[PDB]
Amino acid sequence: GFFALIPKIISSPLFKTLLSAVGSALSSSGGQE
Repeated sequence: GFFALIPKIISSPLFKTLLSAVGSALSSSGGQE
């Protein structure tokens, strides 16, 4: 952390990974295609 949004400011250098993770957990997993 840092002050308040530091964990969100890295949305690009951090969330897109959780998103790539979800894109694989929702597009790959969940759907199972």
